[PDB]
Amino acid sequence: AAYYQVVPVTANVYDSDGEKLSYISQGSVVWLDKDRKSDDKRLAITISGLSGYMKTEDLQALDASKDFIPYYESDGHRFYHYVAQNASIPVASHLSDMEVGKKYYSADGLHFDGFKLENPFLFKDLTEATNYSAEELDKVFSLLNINNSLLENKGATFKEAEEHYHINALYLLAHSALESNWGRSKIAKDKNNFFGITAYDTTPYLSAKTFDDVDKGILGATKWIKENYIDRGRTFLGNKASGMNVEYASDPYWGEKIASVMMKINEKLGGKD
Ligand SMILES: CC(=O)N[C@@H]1[C@@H](O)[C@H](O[C@@H]2O[C@H](CO)[C@@H](O[C@@H]3O[C@H](CO)[C@@H](O[C@@H]4O[C@H](CO)[C@@H](O)[C@H](O)[C@H]4NC(C)=O)[C@H](O)[C@H]3NC(C)=O)[C@H](O)[C@H]2NC(C)=O)[C@@H](CO)O[C@H]1O
Ligand SMILES: [Ca+2]
Repeated sequence: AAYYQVVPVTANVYDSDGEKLSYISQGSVVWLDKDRKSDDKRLAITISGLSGYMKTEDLQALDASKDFIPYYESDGHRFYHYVAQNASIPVASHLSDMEVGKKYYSADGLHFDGFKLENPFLFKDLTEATNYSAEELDKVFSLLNINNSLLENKGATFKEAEEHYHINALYLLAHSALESNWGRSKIAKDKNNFFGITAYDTTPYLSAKTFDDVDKGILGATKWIKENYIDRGRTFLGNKASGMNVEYASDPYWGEKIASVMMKINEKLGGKD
């Protein structure tokens, strides 16, 4: 088979030494890499920029003519990644090399057979500040029809977090938008937790971390991302080969999803970044 799907809740990706490189989510589709040796026990695969090996035990072969395989498609304005059969995200502007409504396939979302994608927000250094002011960030809620968000009118807190921790506020808004449904998930509302941060406050089971109010949620999560990711050499969103996506999320397209929200916000606010 050319394509395999991840069966367990997560599965590891290994190098040729058997060292763990990363982990990917249930349902993720990986490509067989025909330039490297596979055997009965491990397949040479590629996913989201990462070339490595996976245990056959963790995979199911697909038939691309009846099973969903992720693909990319242009509507003539933007290029969309179908990350699931019923869900697409805009990743880039249309290029004249793209045929409208043709499905295109890629192991990294940058290299295609007839064109090359720039995904600049996917690789942007997150320690550089956004050119958007607090008042401009606050406008995004009306421009994208985001109702009932706990992050409404918190642009000033995102820009404070950026000033103090040296982390891009557009990234902070986009990450909280993707991770918490714009501060509307149950964990956002219960716990002012907009970035998916977990903690054992000694409390036996792993749970979402509690923050005392919306502002302390934004500032506290920024501190946690600075200390756990930025300060440890994860300084861009990236994919399964490099950046925050290697460790932050099993979803191979978490970084692409956040970059897509940054692209949409930047377009709505006049393209200053
Ligand atoms: C098509 C589209 O745009 N879909 C959107 C959804 O993606 C989105 O729902 C959110 O989806 C993300 C994944 O993209 C999901 O992220 C989970 O976040 C947790 C952290 O809270 C990660 O936990 C990691 O677990 C591993 C162990 O497996 C740990 O080692 C690691 O330390 C953990 N990370 C941290 C920081 O603690 C999960 O791996 C990760 N899950 C996946 C599958 O990647 C969010 O939880 C989703 N949020 C929801 C559902 O509210 C949705 C909502 O905005 O919008 C869709 O549009
Ligand atoms: Ca190694």
